[PDB]
Amino acid sequence: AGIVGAIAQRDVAEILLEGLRRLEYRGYDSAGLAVVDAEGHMTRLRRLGKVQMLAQAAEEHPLHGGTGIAHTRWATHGEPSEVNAHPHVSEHIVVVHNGIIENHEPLREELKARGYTFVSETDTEVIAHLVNWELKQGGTLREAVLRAIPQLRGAYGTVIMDSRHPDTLLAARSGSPLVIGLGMGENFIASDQLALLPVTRRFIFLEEGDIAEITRRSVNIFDKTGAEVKRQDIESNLQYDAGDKGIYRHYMQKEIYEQPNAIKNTLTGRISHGQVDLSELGPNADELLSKVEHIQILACGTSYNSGMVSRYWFESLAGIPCDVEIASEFRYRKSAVRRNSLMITLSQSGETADTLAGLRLSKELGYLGSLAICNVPGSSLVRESDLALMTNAGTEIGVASTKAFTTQLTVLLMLVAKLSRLKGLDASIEHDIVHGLQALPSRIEQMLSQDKRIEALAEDFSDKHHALFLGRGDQYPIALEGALKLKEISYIHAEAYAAGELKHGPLALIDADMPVIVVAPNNELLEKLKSNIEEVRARGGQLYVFADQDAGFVSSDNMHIIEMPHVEEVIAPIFYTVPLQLLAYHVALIKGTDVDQPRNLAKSVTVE
Amino acid sequence: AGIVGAIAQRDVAEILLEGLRRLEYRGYDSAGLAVVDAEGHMTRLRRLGKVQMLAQAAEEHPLHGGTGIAHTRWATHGEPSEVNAHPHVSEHIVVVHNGIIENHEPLREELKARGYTFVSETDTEVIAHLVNWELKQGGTLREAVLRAIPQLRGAYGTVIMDSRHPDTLLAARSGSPLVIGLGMGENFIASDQLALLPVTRRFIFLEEGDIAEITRRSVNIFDKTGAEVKRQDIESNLQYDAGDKGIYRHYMQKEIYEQPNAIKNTLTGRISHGQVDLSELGPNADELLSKVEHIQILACGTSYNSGMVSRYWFESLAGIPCDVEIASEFRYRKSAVRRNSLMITLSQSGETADTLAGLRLSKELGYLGSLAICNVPGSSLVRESDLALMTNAGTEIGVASTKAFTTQLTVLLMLVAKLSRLKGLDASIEHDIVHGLQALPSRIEQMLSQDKRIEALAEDFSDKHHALFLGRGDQYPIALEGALKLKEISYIHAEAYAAGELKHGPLALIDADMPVIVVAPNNELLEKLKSNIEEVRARGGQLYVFADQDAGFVSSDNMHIIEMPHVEEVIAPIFYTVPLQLLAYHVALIKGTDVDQPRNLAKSVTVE
Amino acid sequence: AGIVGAIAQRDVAEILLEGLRRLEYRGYDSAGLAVVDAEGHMTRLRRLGKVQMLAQAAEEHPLHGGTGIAHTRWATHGEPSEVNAHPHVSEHIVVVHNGIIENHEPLREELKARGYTFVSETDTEVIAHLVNWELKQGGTLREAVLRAIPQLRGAYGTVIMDSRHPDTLLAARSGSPLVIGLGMGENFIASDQLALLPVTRRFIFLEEGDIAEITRRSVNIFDKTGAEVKRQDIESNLQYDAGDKGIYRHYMQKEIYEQPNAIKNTLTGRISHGQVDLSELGPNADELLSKVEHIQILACGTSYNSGMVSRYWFESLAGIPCDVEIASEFRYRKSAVRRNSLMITLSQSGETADTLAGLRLSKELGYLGSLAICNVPGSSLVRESDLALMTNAGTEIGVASTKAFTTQLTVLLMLVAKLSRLKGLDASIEHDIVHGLQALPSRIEQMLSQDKRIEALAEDFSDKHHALFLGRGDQYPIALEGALKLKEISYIHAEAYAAGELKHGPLALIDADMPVIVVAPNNELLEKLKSNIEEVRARGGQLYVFADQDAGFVSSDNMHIIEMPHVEEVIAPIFYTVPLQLLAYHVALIKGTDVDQPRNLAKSVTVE
Ligand SMILES: O=C[C@H](O)[C@@H](O)[C@H](O)[C@H](O)COP(=O)(O)O
Ligand SMILES: O=C[C@H](O)[C@@H](O)[C@H](O)[C@H](O)COP(=O)(O)O
Ligand SMILES: O=C[C@H](O)[C@@H](O)[C@H](O)[C@H](O)COP(=O)(O)O
Ligand SMILES: O=P(O)(O)OC[C@H]1O[C@H](O)[C@H](O)[C@@H](O)[C@@H]1O
Ligand SMILES: O=P(O)(O)OC[C@H]1O[C@H](O)[C@H](O)[C@@H](O)[C@@H]1O
Ligand SMILES: O=P(O)(O)OC[C@H]1O[C@H](O)[C@H](O)[C@@H](O)[C@@H]1O
Ligand SMILES: N[C@@H](CCC(=O)O)C(=O)O
Ligand SMILES: N[C@@H](CCC(=O)O)C(=O)O
Ligand SMILES: N[C@@H](CCC(=O)O)C(=O)O
Repeated sequence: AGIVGAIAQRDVAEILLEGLRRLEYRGYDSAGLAVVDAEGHMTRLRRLGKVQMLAQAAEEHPLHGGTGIAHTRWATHGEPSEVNAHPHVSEHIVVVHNGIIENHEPLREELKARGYTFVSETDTEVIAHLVNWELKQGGTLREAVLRAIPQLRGAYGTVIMDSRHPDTLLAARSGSPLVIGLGMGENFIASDQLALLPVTRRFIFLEEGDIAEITRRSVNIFDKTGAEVKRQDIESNLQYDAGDKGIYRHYMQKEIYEQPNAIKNTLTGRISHGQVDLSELGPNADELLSKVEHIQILACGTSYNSGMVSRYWFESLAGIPCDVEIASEFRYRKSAVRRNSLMITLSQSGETADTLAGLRLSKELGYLGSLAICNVPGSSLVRESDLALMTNAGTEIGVASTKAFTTQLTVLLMLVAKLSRLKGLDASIEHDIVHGLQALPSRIEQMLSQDKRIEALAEDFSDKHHALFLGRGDQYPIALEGALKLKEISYIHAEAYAAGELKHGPLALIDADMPVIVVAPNNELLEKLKSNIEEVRARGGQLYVFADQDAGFVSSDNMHIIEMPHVEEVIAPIFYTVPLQLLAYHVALIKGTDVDQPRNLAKSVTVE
Repeated sequence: AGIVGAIAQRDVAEILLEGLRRLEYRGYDSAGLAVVDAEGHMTRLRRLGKVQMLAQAAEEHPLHGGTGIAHTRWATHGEPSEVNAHPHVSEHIVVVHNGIIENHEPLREELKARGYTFVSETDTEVIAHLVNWELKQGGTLREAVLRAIPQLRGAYGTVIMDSRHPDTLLAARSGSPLVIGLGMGENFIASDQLALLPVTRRFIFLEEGDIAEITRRSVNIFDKTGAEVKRQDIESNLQYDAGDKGIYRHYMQKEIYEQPNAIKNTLTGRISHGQVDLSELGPNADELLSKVEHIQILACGTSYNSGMVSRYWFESLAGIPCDVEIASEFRYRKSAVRRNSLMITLSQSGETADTLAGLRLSKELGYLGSLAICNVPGSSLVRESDLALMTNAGTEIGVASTKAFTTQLTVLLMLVAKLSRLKGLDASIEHDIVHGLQALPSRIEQMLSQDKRIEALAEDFSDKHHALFLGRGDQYPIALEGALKLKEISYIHAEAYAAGELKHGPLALIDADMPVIVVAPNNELLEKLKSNIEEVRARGGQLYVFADQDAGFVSSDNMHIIEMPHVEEVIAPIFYTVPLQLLAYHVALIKGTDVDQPRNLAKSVTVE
Repeated sequence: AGIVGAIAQRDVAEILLEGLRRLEYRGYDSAGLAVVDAEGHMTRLRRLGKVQMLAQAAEEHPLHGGTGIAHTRWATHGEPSEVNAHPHVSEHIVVVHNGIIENHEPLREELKARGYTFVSETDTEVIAHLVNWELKQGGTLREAVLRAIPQLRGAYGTVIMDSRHPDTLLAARSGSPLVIGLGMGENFIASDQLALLPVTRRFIFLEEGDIAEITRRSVNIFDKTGAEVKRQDIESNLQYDAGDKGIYRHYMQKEIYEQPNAIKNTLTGRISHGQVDLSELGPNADELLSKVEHIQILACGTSYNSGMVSRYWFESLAGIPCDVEIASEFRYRKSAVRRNSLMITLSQSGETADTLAGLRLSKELGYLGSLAICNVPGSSLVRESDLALMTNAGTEIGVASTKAFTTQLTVLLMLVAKLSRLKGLDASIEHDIVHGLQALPSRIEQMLSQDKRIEALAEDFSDKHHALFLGRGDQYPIALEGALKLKEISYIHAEAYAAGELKHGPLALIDADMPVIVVAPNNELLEKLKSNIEEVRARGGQLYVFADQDAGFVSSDNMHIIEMPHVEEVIAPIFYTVPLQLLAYHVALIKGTDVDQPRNLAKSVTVE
């Protein structure tokens, strides 16, 4: 379940154990480690149970040495026991293993008929004995492993050492992940980079098939053949940019105006022959998804707002039950899991602590599985989910989310077709969805071209300290987002409310210092809201209405129609986000606030 | 439940009984009284059941004496029984008591060790034995009482007499009301002046912490230190001919303060044999309920807030899926009904147009059936639902709802047991809920007893135009309701947020004109939030924390701990509603806003 | 200039050298390191020139040992030479130091008299002997250090080890940054976190006045009184590889903190043998400059402010007439040129239209010639002038100028020696100037170390809409620039005035909404201003005073002294600029305004 390896000048056992602690979120039923001093004395220590047991034993009888491998196990072959736990040995050959060697018994009898005593049930032990064999005939660890790897079928990863030669480790990625961590005169490796953070941030991710020879001072990478490939050491990931601001003053402004392009990119590879094509999920996929009867979405901030929009879509268009929840609230409560529930997480950054906690928790609760909708490749939410859909918006530098939100919405709309319930309705539905998606980039462009009007409109808000945003249905979460945006970058106390709840409280607040915005109401809703604002005429209440030019609404003295171009219904919520983004942007511009880095806010909330 | 005491020249039994009769609106399961003659002969009579039984018993066997005390009991510790009814005795010490001694176990032990025999199951008996013990070492009843008080935890509201010295009563106002009634050559005391109207109209209201020593011809009041305190004696005009708000300035005030009795009425006939009893729903329905797999709740405003708490309850305590939605949102969208779904509506008035439309719409979407939780008999939601549970709160006249909310909560919590889907126990869950509910009224009185404190706190808010209310889990909808209340009757732009989401937007708004309130956080949460408010120290950000005194939280200069009495966790959400109602009320008083009829709001919104 | 320290199981020499490598971007002229093995054998290497030389020298040595310290030097006291490099020793005491011990002569004489031999010209060496002396009396290294710190006056970030006991390091911060890196069973320290990145991301920043005792496994921090103080370790969730802001939140912030190094770059190659070396100007430079009888300076904005400082310098220290004028005023009027007049333009960008026009016009007016002080090579102003001096501050991205201003001041101060006319009567003028210039970089760092206090002070201006900045003589243009900065990035209406003119008008304006700031006044001036603010106590007039702590100024209730460390008089105006820059920056942070791109301002005004 977890692998860790170190080759250093200092004692590495403490580091190995700490690595395993940090791998506890996965696995596991047993654990163990094996280290080696300079004289070649290998000390091995294994327990059935928690890592804490192993650390306990390790404490009162310390392991000394600068070379070592450690492992946490989730048994697949052989009952959980100290006997079957890793590392496994073949005399001087020591091995840790993740995944499965599929052809175990063939090779095990092959080697058994060669003098090898299999003391365990695991498929792993075969690895050890085989490496032993191949080393029997000259060469050293590398050549040998290079021969042995092809003789193992299966998705797996393994780290291998010879205690007669502590200066080298060998690794093999063949269906299960491994990453190397670069230290100073020492080097590490693990099944996930989470394990190496205490000790390094320089990583070399192995490619599928790669084989690595690691020393204190060197790291050589090859493939199945043995031909020295080179791999680069990433760290991040979220670089900026300059520069890439182009004709725009601010990262956030740029990110607003690139939304058509970002959406095009989100659509790329996912539309064909007038249908939604999510085949990128896998050959299976279309079959895990078929079993889903309920959707649970978890997110924070703006991502929560996108989830909130998607609920309306899933329930009305696809006919699937869908719940959306603040991740903080999910992780801290005992919940009731619905039958056949898909867990979806929404996250720009993929690192938000609350949302990650929610996903991990979901794993113990009996969810069908998880899908991450995310904007940053190789992030934690992505690595830890069963399925992932990247938004492809490009890096987003402004602290307030803009393109990340509209691309999230795009992907969520794409899921609707691929998850319908509710068949027969039906092709009319996926049809309308795809037509809308095809229209979307241009509709956004239309909307961006209203910027001068929105920029003029912002003068009505730049001296305000309160605002109320109203919305109904698939537009309520758009009002939420518009309010959040005004909070974020202009510091105005803007609050969103469901349109039908105005009379139940907020109406008592409305006056000249608290403008009311409604997002895309139909005529019936508007009549109701006009009547409401008439109730507070004597205090100078103003209604602002972003609405379809086709609707024919007529401005009055206390109600200002801000007409917009027509849109396909199915994408209207995405469309109507843009003006609210532009409004917040232009208010901030007038006030002179720090748009890209608003006070007290962070791009990503990753620590607790 | 009800206390009456008397000290006169004439016989007082008839007066004490008439007092009890006049206190009957406070739910009770039993009653008793004790009187002493000039010679020191003490007579006590106690009966299970109605005051009528007690009076009748007293008639065959007339009680002589000018000194006496009297009590109706609402059982919290020890079943209703003659054995457990008050007054309780420790030889010459005779005591009546309202409320809950938090440390009765340890005290009962220490007193048993000193040789006292406990004949009842009540916490109350420890008071009598403890006073008897402190009196052992000589002194005045007063000094003994003063010694006893510090060793007591919780609400020890009490009236005490020593049958050897019938010339004095001792009273301690702790946890519920006590009013002194001044006669001519006689004095009286009761938990409400209604009890005393037959004999006087001059009253002195006792405050939390006051201790009174009373004789026929004098009244001396002091705190636990001994220091005299002055309290003014007001004369009562009126009788109760006013459209009675009685002693209260506003209907909303009355309705906040009658919450204990309202709740008692909500429980009538619904607890039997230590279990929840909803047999009123009929045998036919207890069957339907076994079939429910999912709960759906529709409501508007404050009713929506109570539904929102219940979500957390049903999911964690009953392990059933529960969803809660604004009625207008549900009616105007096409939804996906869950398998075997119960439709629940919450509504004070039963006529709210959105909620009613929601019920009607649901009639054709395939729910198992509908249940209405309501406060108005005969109303639309009650007639059109399959089942109905009335809150029995009495009429609510204030436009903002208070007792309707807490009675709604009381019903919802009772529904938990009868809709349980967990296994094992489940049994202890229903026991905890039942004990919680039996304690709830006393708990509310303890909160009401904090009103002066809350009234001082209101000064920090009276001139604000913004506020942010935070809560996590089952306290988050309590923050919703707190904020709504401040909006409603004080016109302050108060907004509620999930505690976990503060860093995701609202933190950017916080400064001196926008105080932050947290409802009932644990230490981990308080730490996160404390760090947050540190982030906006430079802008004069203030954090106000309502929390359990037992938590041992400590104030700093920008974080203010408003400690509260300890309460059972299952009813903490109800309990913590009260200080938020009191806050809004007192802010409104300072500003002089129209509490009972806030601008632009209506009792119910019955028109489309 | 740079400090690194390590205490580990493994050898730390390579780690030390790599740290220094990562500190190299900071101006240095030499480097050294010293490491101690477990047997207490101490190996020390020092070399003149780049870190590369040090690393080579290390190539020959088996530098074993787990404890050590290392340093890059920027000489202030004693020529750059291997003899003068750090670490400096006193037998078993080994010491690295950033900053300036200015009571170094008293201490060196006292220690010489006590039997110590000073083998170097540095101020640093007295620390090594002093600690040595203090350990001679006994106690632990920590106690000796506590006794020694108080005897030091000035700036010191120092790390200190005893080769006889290599398991402990001591560090003290006062006027120069230190930060601790926490590892796995090893610990580290550095003057700059960038040096610790290869081995850890967990830091504890030492604050002003702190003293730390570091072992492999412990960190204990405390103040000069031995009183343990606590600091929070925090994971560094920073992306160091993200873009050009490096570790900073804002370009302007980075440009403020970069000021010491920018200044070192301005000084590079312009001090030779204790004298200003402007030979870069050409062989026949002194030829033109000798003829100059009068200086005319033209500039806009902040550049005009530096010019304005220089006027005082030129006239008082070089005794040449100097005139400074807003460029647009000069270009549009018919002026009367002085005889043998040198035309100097100051400009960060070299492209400002008014300034450029000024120069061009001067071409036809009979000036001896033109000198351009500029920060961008190849700019119009540089190309079109006879002589040019570049400030070498590196690119400046912030719209408001910071390092451009202080580097300009540095160049202008160097011109003073090369343009002298006091005969004299001189010699010591140039010596003083060169001394101040040598100290400048660490003096600026000393100011930066006061940032926490300036941050705190900012709360006092965060909500103000007016301010008045006062200065006299060479501090008056500093007030000009402080006031400009506050206008620029916080949008507060701040205005500077000559101190002596306060009573001639602005005094009428003063009240609580308009704080008064004085920069670096002497006692006589201070008393005048104190009386002035008295006149307006009744309207809430506050006087904030930035002054030398050596002056012994005492705060009243409406006069607030903000003490600053002593500095060389001749560079006092550059010194006092920093706190006004930091003030404006922190006010903008609190208000959340666009620091890097303030509303309506441009980096340079190039169009007519
Ligand atoms: O008013 C506070 C309550 O005590 C509340 O905190 C609840 O009892 C626990 O938080 C349990 O939550 P879960 O059982 O859902 O985890
Ligand atoms: O943004 C506006 C949309 O057009 C929105 O109004 C939605 O498409 C309809 O409300 C349909 O939803 P239902 O099918 O659930 O009624
Ligand atoms: O009040 C305005 C004056 O007319 C003033 O503008 C001045 O007389 C001219 O501008 C000429 O000045 P110069 O001769 O210096 O260009
Ligand atoms: O979407 P995530 O990366 O999970 O972050 C959720 C939220 O985090 C922070 O608050 C950002 O400032 C927001 O803009 C974002 O919406
Ligand atoms: O509870 P209901 O009768 O369904 O009414 C819902 C809401 O309507 C109005 O706004 C009242 O002022 C509220 O106090 C109430 O909560
Ligand atoms: O120094 P210069 O390039 O000639 O520019 C003069 C002024 O121009 C602009 O106003 C910049 O914002 C200033 O910071 C600068 O001082
Ligand atoms: N199949 C191997 C490895 C399991 C794992 O990857 O944890 C075993 O059971 O030992
Ligand atoms: N707790 C006490 C008092 C009850 C009451 O306040 O009525 C009892 O159970 O007897
Ligand atoms: N003043 C000391 C230290 C200089 C520095 O901070 O680099 C010296 O001249 O060596």
